Amino acid sequence: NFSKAMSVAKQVFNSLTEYIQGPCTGNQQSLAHSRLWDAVVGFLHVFAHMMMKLAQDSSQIELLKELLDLQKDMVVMLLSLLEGNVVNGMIARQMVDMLVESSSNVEMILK
Repeated sequence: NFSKAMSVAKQVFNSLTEYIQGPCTGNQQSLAHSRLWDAVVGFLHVFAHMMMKLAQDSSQIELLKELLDLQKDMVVMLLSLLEGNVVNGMIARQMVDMLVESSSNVEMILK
């Protein structure tokens, strides 16, 4: 039943991307001040474990593809928050701090 959740999850992220795509400073700052970082931490944890689990099973190829496209749409949303970013920026620092907390989960997609 993960297909239904991921399909909706792509639309949420894609809609979020359009909010901040176009150097929309207000939406970039407001989302930074919100609790979006905590949502990504859970998703990265879900992405990390399901990446290895579904890879091991040969019957999960279709679901594994559905997992990747959702994951790519997340980083586009992250890259959309760094449009027009400055050094030591508030949005940039919060993104780095979120990266440190999920470092265990972050350093498993790369492998």
